[PDB]
Amino acid sequence: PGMKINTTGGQIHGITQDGLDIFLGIPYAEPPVHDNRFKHSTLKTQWSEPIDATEIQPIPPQPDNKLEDFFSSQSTTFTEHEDCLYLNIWKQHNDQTKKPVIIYFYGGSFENGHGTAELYQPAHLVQNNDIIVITCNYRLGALGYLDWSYFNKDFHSNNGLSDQINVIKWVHQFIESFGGDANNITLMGQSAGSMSILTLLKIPDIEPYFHKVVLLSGALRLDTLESARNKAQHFQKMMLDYLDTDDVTSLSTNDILMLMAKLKQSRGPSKGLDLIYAPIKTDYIQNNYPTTKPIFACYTKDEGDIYITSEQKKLSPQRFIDIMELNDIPLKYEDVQTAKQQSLAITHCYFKQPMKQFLQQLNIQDSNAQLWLAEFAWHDTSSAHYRSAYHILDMVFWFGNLQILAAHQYPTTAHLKFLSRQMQNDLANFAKSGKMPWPMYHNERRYYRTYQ
Repeated sequence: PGMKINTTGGQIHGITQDGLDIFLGIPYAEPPVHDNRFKHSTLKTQWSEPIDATEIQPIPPQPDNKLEDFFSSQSTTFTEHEDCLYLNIWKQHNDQTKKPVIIYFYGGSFENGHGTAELYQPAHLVQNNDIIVITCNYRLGALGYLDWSYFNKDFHSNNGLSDQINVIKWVHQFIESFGGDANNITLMGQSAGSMSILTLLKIPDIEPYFHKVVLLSGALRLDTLESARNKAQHFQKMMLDYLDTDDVTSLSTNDILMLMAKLKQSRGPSKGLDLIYAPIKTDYIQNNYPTTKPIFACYTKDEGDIYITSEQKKLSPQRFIDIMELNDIPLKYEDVQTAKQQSLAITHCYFKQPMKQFLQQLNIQDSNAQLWLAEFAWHDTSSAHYRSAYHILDMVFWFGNLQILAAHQYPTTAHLKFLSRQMQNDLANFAKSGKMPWPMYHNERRYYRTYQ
């Protein structure tokens, strides 16, 4: 049952099951604890004992993900410790080499998410396509994206973003030992995972380590250094007010989680649209994107509907406007009264139009750019829980985790199995060939695939 992989760093022990080699909880970087707490992570390239890759390892400390239960099909509890920099690898058990590699970055407002969530476990996808799929944890929350240098000149902002760099460098260094093609790395991301890839594209150090990107339902809204400073300022106020210290190093993990919860409570509700924690624009992030990599972008047809699920659960009109303003979306009071108005405004201003503009500018910048757009539009209005094509829902299909719908009174049907299986194939074939089976997106026709 055990499966041994030899690297230049040492051995790695996963499991062989049901035609797959599965490796869980590979530490890719030093644990960001003790003297490494609050700093950019250090890549792990050497271990003096074999790495036991048979168990899920801890996930970044985080508030309760209200949406995790919805996007899973059974009761689970994951351990959360600051020692959480782990990645997981799914691959077919055979002797083929130079396999296309997909690294997945989850979303979750840079607050929750983890590489071992049911929604991101790609077993069904690797079962039907001989690719290598990797998920990971990156630091989240204050611990990931507070500007800690506000408190200490040896501490860093953008820590979670440094963690994502180290996932790519580790794959670059070792994935060939698993049959992967280190010359053919696809980064795939959803929401904040998509925003993270948009950011890695503009970091020249890391940019040449990957070769294709898949962007689901996300655009780039980097925080500014001055905004991060003010949020660090208010974090220090929560520190003083509730705990009576200014020593961040004395803070316990639970202390930071409580302080973040106060900070969000004082900024007001946002349904995750207020990016309290986010990558910050710095000197090593450049202004413009490269165009050498094939890009597949996708949004869902009714993004907003999972942000604004009912007239009773909408945001207050003036709060909503404030949110969208911190996201450079100007809107008026009369146009955001109703649930339906806010859902649509999220769908159009927060996702559709920014992504369209990202693709159009890349075309203008480069005549040979390889871009595809898709709209995920599956839904069933007669259902209880899948009434429109909202944010995140397409990931159920991309990874073939249809069991999630069946746990929420939508049984699997022939159409669902076919549509998901096609999407899996489109995704895996994109990783292989850099092309989609429909016309490229160009600025005159704006062709897109509508999945349903």
